[PDB]
Amino acid sequence: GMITSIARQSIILKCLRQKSVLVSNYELYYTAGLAKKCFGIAVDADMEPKQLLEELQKHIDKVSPADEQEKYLIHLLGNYEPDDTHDEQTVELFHMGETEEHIWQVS
Repeated sequence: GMITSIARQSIILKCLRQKSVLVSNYELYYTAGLAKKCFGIAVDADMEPKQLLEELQKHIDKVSPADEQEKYLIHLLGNYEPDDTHDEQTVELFHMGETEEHIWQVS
């Protein structure tokens, strides 16, 4: 039921507006993917939610963002308490983030 387009658009709008925080694991996995792409942090779709966040948090604060949207990714990843959701859609969202071909462009 449209979880993938919703999560992508939500994260793009948050980074463009520089408002709000992560509110779901669907958003977390997409955001994690973008961090892999933009910052090269060694995360993968198969990591569990807290594991994924721990790996990102070991390095996100040392990253030098290229623009305001990447700077907002650091804000998103430093302020979230994940639930146990790690389904087929969280995995696809991670892959969508890491391979993002239209970064910061809403549909």
